[PDB]
Amino acid sequence: DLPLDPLWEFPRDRLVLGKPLGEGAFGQVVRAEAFGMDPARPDQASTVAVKMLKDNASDKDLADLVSEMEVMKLIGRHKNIINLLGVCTQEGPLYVIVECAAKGNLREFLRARRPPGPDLSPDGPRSSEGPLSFPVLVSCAYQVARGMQYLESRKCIHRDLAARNVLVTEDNVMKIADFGLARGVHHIDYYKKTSNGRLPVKWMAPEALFDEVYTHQSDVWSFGILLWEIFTLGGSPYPGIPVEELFSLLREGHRMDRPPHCPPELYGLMRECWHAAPSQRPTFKQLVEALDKVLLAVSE
Ligand SMILES: *CCC(=O)Nc1cccc(F)c1C(=O)Nc1n[nH]c2ccc(O[C@H](C)c3c(Cl)cncc3Cl)cc12
Repeated sequence: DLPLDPLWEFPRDRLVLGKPLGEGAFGQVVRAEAFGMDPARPDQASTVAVKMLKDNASDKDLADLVSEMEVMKLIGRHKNIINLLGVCTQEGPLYVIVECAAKGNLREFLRARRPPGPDLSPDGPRSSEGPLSFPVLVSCAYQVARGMQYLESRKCIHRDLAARNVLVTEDNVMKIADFGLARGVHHIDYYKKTSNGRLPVKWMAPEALFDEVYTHQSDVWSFGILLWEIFTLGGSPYPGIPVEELFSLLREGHRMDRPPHCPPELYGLMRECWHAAPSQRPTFKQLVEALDKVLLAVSE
């Protein structure tokens, strides 16, 4: 069926499929054990994420997955993205094998690590000290920016950059996921709410939402939303605003308020990312540098 690319091809019998992790518009993701992903260590076990089609995919579903595979091949390797490890295309179902992030997505990461509430009785010397500190939050933002900077350099547009689409490793390294996806930009159900209550329309740049125009600067807009997510510790954007109201508010030029416990430096960058004119928004290179200054100034 598909042609053999020996550079990326990996023997499917060296995979042991484990627990299903979730799914997207096309295909599902399954945790798996891989043996000898590194050819120098043929019997070495590693944990990977395997992308595959659902139980009757159309050929469009297959074409979407193949298209994702080819994007993954060309983009290359970077510390702050989910990297391609190998593929299974011969004699069996199509597998796209990618890096597995131990701690799940950034949204759930932050929400599970919100500071202890006012109802918890003080127990020990760190009763007020939550898992999340400001410099770590800044580092999360900086890493995502560096990852997006890399993707931009490889002429890759994400088109749904959000905390949900950023994954966290065992060492709290941010890795941008699903950057090479066909996302059906000409038939988006703008009112669609996910099973976890997400309204993806709230991450779209105005030119993307209103004009169906995607550039790297539209990703920058989304990054601004992601910044807001980070410093609300996994909050949902435009709180209490349904999609219909979002439409009119965006047309009136409405912007989100400065969230609590968020320094002006970071709300400043959010607002810059939300400039009406895409050219007036910072580039990811500028975002990386701007965030780095803050990160260094607080990393004594
Ligand atoms: C193998 C490590 C692992 O199981 N990690 C993990 C545990 C629990 C929940 C998770 F979401 C993960 C995780 O992030 N798995 C994972 N590793 N690489 C991936 C690449 C894509 C992907 O997609 C699924 C659908 C997904 C996304 Cl994009 C975002 N949030 C959750 C999920 Cl399940 C998941 C992984």
